[PDB]
Amino acid sequence: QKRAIYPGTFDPITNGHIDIVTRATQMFDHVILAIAASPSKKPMFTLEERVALAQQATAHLGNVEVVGFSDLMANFARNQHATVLIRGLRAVADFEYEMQLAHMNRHLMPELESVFLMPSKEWSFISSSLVKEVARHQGDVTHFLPENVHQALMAKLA
Amino acid sequence: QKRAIYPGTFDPITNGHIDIVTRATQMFDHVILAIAASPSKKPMFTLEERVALAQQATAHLGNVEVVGFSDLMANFARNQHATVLIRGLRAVADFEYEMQLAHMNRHLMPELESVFLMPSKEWSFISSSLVKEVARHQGDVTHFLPENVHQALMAKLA
Amino acid sequence: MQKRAIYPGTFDPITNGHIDIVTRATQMFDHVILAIAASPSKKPMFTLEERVALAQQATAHLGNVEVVGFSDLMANFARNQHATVLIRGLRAVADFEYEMQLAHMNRHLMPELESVFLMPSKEWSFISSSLVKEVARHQGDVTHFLPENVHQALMAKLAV
Amino acid sequence: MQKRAIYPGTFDPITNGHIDIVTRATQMFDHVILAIAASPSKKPMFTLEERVALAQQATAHLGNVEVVGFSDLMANFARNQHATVLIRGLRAVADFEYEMQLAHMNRHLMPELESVFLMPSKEWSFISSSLVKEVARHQGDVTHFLPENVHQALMAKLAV
Amino acid sequence: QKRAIYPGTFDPITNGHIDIVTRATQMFDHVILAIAASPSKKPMFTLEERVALAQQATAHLGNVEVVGFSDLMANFARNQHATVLIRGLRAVADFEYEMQLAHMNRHLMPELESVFLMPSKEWSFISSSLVKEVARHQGDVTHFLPENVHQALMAKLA
Amino acid sequence: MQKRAIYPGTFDPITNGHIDIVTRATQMFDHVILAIAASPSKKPMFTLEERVALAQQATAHLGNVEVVGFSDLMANFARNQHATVLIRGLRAVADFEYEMQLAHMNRHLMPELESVFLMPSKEWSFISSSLVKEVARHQGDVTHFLPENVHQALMAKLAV
Ligand SMILES: COC(=O)N1CCC(Cc2cccc([C@@H](CC#N)Nc3nc4ccc(C)nc4[nH]3)c2)CC1
Ligand SMILES: COC(=O)N1CCC(Cc2cccc([C@@H](CC#N)Nc3nc4ccc(C)nc4[nH]3)c2)CC1
Ligand SMILES: COC(=O)N1CCC(Cc2cccc([C@@H](CC#N)Nc3nc4ccc(C)nc4[nH]3)c2)CC1
Ligand SMILES: COC(=O)N1CCC(Cc2cccc([C@@H](CC#N)Nc3nc4ccc(C)nc4[nH]3)c2)CC1
Ligand SMILES: COC(=O)N1CCC(Cc2cccc([C@@H](CC#N)Nc3nc4ccc(C)nc4[nH]3)c2)CC1
Ligand SMILES: COC(=O)N1CCC(Cc2cccc([C@@H](CC#N)Nc3nc4ccc(C)nc4[nH]3)c2)CC1
Repeated sequence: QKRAIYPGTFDPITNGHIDIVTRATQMFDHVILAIAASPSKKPMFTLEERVALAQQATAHLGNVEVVGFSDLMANFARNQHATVLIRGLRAVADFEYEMQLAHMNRHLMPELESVFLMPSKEWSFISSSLVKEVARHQGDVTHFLPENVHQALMAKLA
Repeated sequence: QKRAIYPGTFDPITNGHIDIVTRATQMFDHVILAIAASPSKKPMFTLEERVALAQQATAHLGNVEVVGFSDLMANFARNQHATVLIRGLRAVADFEYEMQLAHMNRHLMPELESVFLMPSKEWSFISSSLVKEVARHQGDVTHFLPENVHQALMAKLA
Repeated sequence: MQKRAIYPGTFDPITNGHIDIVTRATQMFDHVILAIAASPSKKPMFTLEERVALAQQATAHLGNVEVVGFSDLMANFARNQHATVLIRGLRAVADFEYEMQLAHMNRHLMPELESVFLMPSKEWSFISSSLVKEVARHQGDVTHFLPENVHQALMAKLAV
Repeated sequence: MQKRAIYPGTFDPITNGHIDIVTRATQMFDHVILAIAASPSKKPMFTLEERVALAQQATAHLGNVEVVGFSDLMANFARNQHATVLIRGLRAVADFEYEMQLAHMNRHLMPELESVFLMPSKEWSFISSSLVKEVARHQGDVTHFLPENVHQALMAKLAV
Repeated sequence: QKRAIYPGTFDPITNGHIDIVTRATQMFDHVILAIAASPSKKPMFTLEERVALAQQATAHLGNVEVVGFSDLMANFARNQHATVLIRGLRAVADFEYEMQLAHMNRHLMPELESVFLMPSKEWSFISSSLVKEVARHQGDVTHFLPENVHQALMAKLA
Repeated sequence: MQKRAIYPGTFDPITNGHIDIVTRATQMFDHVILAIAASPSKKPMFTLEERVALAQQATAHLGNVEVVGFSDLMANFARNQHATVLIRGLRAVADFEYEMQLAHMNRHLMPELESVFLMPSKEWSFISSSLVKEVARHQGDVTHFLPENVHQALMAKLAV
């Protein structure tokens, strides 16, 4: 059984994240979608809300498990018996930062392999931050989010 | 009548911004310089101060109108009957972020066309943030700002 | 304002990415010159006559586009055509760096010519005439990336 | 899942950077095809027969690697080999831009082939076969960057 | 006597910073390692703590002087009689920002020359921010910091 | 400290951007070697004898510059010249990526040679000898970017 972990803040999970986790499930037997509590980033949604939204949005994928965590990434990957860490590519700044995290994780857990996937062109210019900024100014973001997430975001801002 | 909108936080408007709006007035019949309230960025100058400084700095250009806004960018462009959105180029991080905003705006208002202009080499390495950081440590920033803006910045920090 | 804009390139061959950029340019300027380089440094796959005829047929539906071959310095041709706007597409970071170096050079050569950068549809962001030609030469499907007339001409060129 | 992955390139010659990437790929996929381009656009320093034999000897210790020459479009070969994973190494920003353009093209050509990007050790992040060959041609020491068999073959090639 | 200044926030000084200051001492007769108070960045360590840690970490290098400052960079360089400003290279975002600072400093002090050095591959993916993020989640950062700094960081988080 | 620095390149021809970098290097190091590559991969527009004479006349006002031709690996020449500092100019992001790959290679070849990167004036940030030559070949004005002697030599070369 090959196990992969797809970590992030997912505040909230977008169609870009759904695209990446879907591609990961086609490659690995079991995928853990791991949501960091991230209190320092002051998230819009609590960890419990982010886990519930991601569980609903990924329910149609049989080999995805959604979990919350506050541990060091490398420790949580070891403790989930995962040997693959999935990241999505986007911008240069993200890529250069992903290279720093991958080299750090290699020092913390040498057998944990960083794997980068490319999202569909459709979602290659979106992020949780951009969707929230548009929604805060009442712009239509229905195209970018799963249905349950779009309702939760509208309710949170209401 | 071809109408263009040049949006930003302009906190405060610099000679780099004057250069871009001047180039835009040579291309389009009417240019709206649109200042976002931007409370989340905690601006140094209030919106009323930023509008007044920009009005004084652009008074010599007959086809510029300075306006403040708190709306979604795409909605404000539609409501001003503009079909061109002017941006200035600077760094890679800015460019990659401009590409995300342009693709989002295309989803919100397909007929709104993002147009990128290049500032003079003279202003290609300045920003409102950099000028404010230098001024906060008493460095001479007279070369980078219109006269009225330089006086207002010195007064604000005094 | 009756603006004349120039959109220069080798267009070897013209792709849907080029059509996207020129269509956007016609929606903001009164007249657009699609300027095709006569003699690029590397021998083109299509001759200037073929490149011009392909671009003309592919832009015929846009009433304010003029397709014209040129052999001078791009800025010398733009000056003689009374163009005041120079159109270039920005696909990614590699485009951004190179285009900024050319724009500072063109501003030195012709200060009255303003460089305007447009963004193509996400559909054409990763394509270039070079990549399309390379894929087609190695027996890959490129139909989606080209106007029909160009697809037909490229198939005929690769058959021989 | 019994995944077949393809790691394509010119491998002219195979370096320790390539060995690093293929070793990581064998640690996550059941079978890895190290696919060597038969006829690149620029004449290679080593013939296809030399490139294949060097890569075979340098990967012989990895039981689930198969070294194979190919002349078709990379995606056409991957489809015929039943590969569902495409392996590429990402060294720096220049790699990132070019690889993203190729990945969108490969997804159009073969949607069932997923591009997976791996990162080499810091030890090999700045090297390429091109830089190694250029340094060695101008009498610089490149022993550290190559498997022993490749070091021997490169010295013999440069001696004549 | 050729004098160089190596400025930064050094919150805390890492092995990457030690590598850069060591390379600078091999090139220039006297190197001032200058620590900015940086209250706007809300540092983990006070300026007095950062100066003491850097003094201990660089004590083995005879031509390094550690000093704290709150002045404009260009003014502090002039006042130290330095004509060389040392920077370490890392990512594109850093490089583009270094180009803006270098062009600004050239306007403030034309004779002050910005010199960029490249750290060892060993430290090319680390930063003070990354080390602190790992340490805050109890990850082992002993490899990345001088001994005295590692003890101080563990004590600060305890 | 009596530092010897090396500033290598093809200098085909030397531009005001090169003069800017070498002038800054003379203001921080006791002796600067302006090292000109004898045999680059692509045939240069100017012969080594022409490149050397142009660089000598253009740097004659700087007393601590020595112009010297070299054909070895740059690091082998730097070692034999007792240089401990290697000077390179950083114009933009494309320069940054390539220069970092060369600096790690040079550190492996000659660990005692420290790579030092300088920034040119904003006036010369977008220029290269390649862009200047291309503009001049296509009848564009490049007088502003070159020392007077180079402007004269380039006009004479393009006239024939
Ligand atoms: C290769 O990918 C990654 O390595 N990471 C980093 C984690 C990140 C998710 C995240 C966000 C905010 C806080 C955390 C907290 C837990 C909480 N709450 N844990 C944590 N922080 C880290 C920072 C750096 C490194 C190397 N390890 C870390 N571990 C995690 C996804 C991408
Ligand atoms: C193509 O250019 C741009 O699209 N934008 C984005 C806006 C930005 C100005 C700005 C700053 C801070 C807040 C706002 C607020 C109003 C206030 N106060 N509106 C707003 N935020 C947005 C974020 C993303 C998008 C797609 N649309 C937005 N609309 C605007 C200039 C560059
Ligand atoms: C803003 O964009 C551009 O400026 N350029 C450059 C031109 C280039 C088209 C092209 C290709 C090959 C040869 C030429 C020849 C004509 C023929 N045959 N003229 C020409 N070469 C140049 C190289 C540099 C510069 C600044 N100006 C040039 N003018 C043109 C599109 C992108
Ligand atoms: C994801 O990576 C890649 O997609 N490619 C491209 C291939 C390349 C290896 C290579 C070199 C030279 C010629 C070929 C020839 C076969 C021979 N001989 N086939 C080939 N050329 C191509 C160019 C572009 C694309 C999308 N597909 C191609 N397929 C292959 C490694 C990196
Ligand atoms: C070429 O390098 C640099 O120029 N700088 C910039 C400084 C920076 C250190 C630093 C951090 C935080 C605050 C300061 C404060 C002092 C305190 N406390 N002074 C200060 N801020 C500045 C921002 C911009 C410029 C051009 N000059 C500045 N001078 C310094 C290292 C890299
Ligand atoms: C830090 O900068 C550089 O390292 N280089 C590389 C050299 C280059 C000048 C040059 C051009 C063409 C041929 C040579 C030939 C001599 C002749 N003729 N020597 C040479 N080639 C090399 C390629 C790579 C490396 C690492 N070392 C080399 N040494 C030199 C300036 C920028």
